[PDB]
Amino acid sequence: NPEDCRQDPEANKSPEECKKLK
Repeated sequence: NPEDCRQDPEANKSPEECKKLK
């Protein structure tokens, strides 16, 4: 979820989470 990745600074900070979160 791109919008969810860019939603949470904590998540976006870690590529693995933006990989995890589609």
